Amino acid sequence: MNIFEMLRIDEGLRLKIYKDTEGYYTIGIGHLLTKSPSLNAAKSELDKAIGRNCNGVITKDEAEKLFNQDVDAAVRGILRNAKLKPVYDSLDAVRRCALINMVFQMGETGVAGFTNSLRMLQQKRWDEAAVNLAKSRWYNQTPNRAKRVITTFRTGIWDAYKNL
Repeated sequence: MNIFEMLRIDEGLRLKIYKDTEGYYTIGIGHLLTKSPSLNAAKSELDKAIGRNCNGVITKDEAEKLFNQDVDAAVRGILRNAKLKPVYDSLDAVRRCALINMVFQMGETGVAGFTNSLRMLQQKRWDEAAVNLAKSRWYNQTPNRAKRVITTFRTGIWDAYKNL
């Protein structure tokens, strides 16, 4: 398993504009288009993102391209972030994927706000950190996914995703 396979399990693949768990317009493999309520604003963003007239629909190909960009951006965002970088550098390869997943779902900003958990991960206090992460809107709103990510940080192995 790798970051791409992991995220593709968590996000799924939809070739038609759809709404977030959050009610937001998305397409592909969790690519948020807009937080705005118009399907029209969403369509516009889509076409801007793909460079063609899509009429709300994309190919698999286009979906993976957006996915490649999103993952690349997430990693580079971590690397540029004063709060995120040190944790990332301290982690092993599997846990690194868990942090990446959080950043992709919630943005640099949101994750960098998990101050106390970040601290604990840096310290390698796996069980404590798993308990702390769970005390969040994130976990209450998307419990199955949060629990997979949390197990990944806890164990450092890919079993949470084996099932899936």
